[PDB]
Amino acid sequence: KAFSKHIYNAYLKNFNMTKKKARSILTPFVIHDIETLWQAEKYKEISVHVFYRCQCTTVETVRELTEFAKSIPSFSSLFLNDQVTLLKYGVHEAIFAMLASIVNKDGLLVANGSGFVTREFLRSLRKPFSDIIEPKFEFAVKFNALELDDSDLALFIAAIILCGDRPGLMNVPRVEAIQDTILRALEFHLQANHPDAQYLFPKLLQKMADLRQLVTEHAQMMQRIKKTETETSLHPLLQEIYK
Amino acid sequence: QVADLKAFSKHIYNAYLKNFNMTKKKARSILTGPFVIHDIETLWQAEKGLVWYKEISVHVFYRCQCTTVETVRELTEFAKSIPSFSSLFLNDQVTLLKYGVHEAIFAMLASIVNKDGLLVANGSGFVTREFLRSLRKPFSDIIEPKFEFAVKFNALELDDSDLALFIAAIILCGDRPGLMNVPRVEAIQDTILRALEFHLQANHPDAQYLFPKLLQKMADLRQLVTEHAQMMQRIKKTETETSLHPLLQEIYK
Ligand SMILES: Cc1cnc(-c2ccc(-c3ccco3)cc2)n1Cc1ccccc1OCCCCCC(=O)O
Ligand SMILES: Cc1cnc(-c2ccc(-c3ccco3)cc2)n1Cc1ccccc1OCCCCCC(=O)O
Repeated sequence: KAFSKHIYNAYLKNFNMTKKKARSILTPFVIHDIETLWQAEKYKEISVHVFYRCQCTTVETVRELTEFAKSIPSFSSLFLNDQVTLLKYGVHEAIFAMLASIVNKDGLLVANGSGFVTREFLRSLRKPFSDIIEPKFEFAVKFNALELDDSDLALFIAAIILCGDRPGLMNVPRVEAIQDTILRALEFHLQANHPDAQYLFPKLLQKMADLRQLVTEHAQMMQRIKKTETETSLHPLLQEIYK
Repeated sequence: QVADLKAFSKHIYNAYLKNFNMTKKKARSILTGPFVIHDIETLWQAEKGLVWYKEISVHVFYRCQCTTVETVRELTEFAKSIPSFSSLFLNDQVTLLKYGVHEAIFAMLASIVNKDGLLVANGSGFVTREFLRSLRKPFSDIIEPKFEFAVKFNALELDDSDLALFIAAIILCGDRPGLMNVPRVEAIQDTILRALEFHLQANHPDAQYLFPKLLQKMADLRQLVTEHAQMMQRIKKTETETSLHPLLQEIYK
């Protein structure tokens, strides 16, 4: 409860764009095509260009999630090396869980909420830049059906970072014990914050396995791009993660 | 990295302090200043007042067996708090323990040994090596090479904190037969061995060559245990009325 307050507080300190802020906008400049895209920017091609904007957004979200993890209690007392592994395998599951907050069925907020880019447009991109995008929308649309708010998400995101099964963890039991607290606070929080909704906690535990699968298939698609899109550059911060 | 290695060592040392009833520090204070057992008479006096059948050589062998079963139990609890030991496959745990306990047991046995004998029954007995030599073959023979190993090992003057990491390196051995995730085991061992190199510079700053010296003792320990296991084979073969504890049967199987 206090613990949940504190993670919420940390979430607010660290993420410029909260679901709260995002929902109030979604109910910005549309970008539904080439002309609109080009106007918004007022190079290789439109697709690789959109991909570079994805990369720019992911990079920044890694930075935020990195500062955020510093506030999850005991995270800072893990081996430095365990910290890095937790961040490495988890940031993308967190990044895709938080994507739901800025997405609706028709598209997503960009540039701090000033823009909206239609899901139509992103589908129009040539393969495989279309295929790496659309599966996130399918996930985000369902996730949003759970109607979580920011306070819930702050715990959700922390539970994802503190996952016991990452490859190469030295102290699994310690990481697991921190997560178990996070998961307990989260159950407690959902009872209190969503008391008439029913079965939310284990629906959320399932979403965590849905994301793990989503990031598997994303990593899968990224390495295909790493080869087949010979001329497409990848931010070095994103090279370590995919290494 | 440097700060993680320190903390990893400290974790291994705490696991050690919590799991072994007898540390070298305690053993050394007892040895330097128990009831001395040096003959049949003092032996029987001990089974009557140091409480903790067939013939003397076999009775001694049984007590050797009771103590090693107990140390195997402590080593299993110890390994449970070696960081990453408990999230290995359950079959890798059992395998690491089955092939490594004896190496760990004869490493640590140096802690409770001097050239004249060793502590028994948590430091309340001392059995002289002369008495153990006087036992009949093959029992006297399975004993004396551990003393020879222990005397030279003690000359390296390790302490508990060094030993905790040395023992962990013996348990987390990548080379044991029939492991499922060899690369994972090898990764933990390498981390243990880096932590060890670092801890020795810090704990033994004037000792030249101490780390490669310990890698060699690890080689010598493997040969000692091979030789030990051949002898246990010969005893199973030739001493038919002598029994072996079922925990030890599983290991030797
Ligand atoms: C998570 C996110 C947040 N914001 C954006 C975003 C930003 C600006 C644009 C835009 C389009 C036209 C101009 O700008 C599109 C998406 N994304 C990206 C994204 C949203 C939905 C589905 C999939 C996505 O990325 C998949 C590729 C990520 C590659 C790098 C990596 O693996 O790390
Ligand atoms: C490791 C240890 C620790 N303490 C003792 C100990 C205990 C009590 C007596 C005692 C003699 C009279 C009354 O009690 C002697 C030795 N040992 C045993 C031992 C110490 C030195 C050399 C060899 C040894 O074992 C040889 C047989 C091991 C068989 C079991 C197996 O393979 O697993």
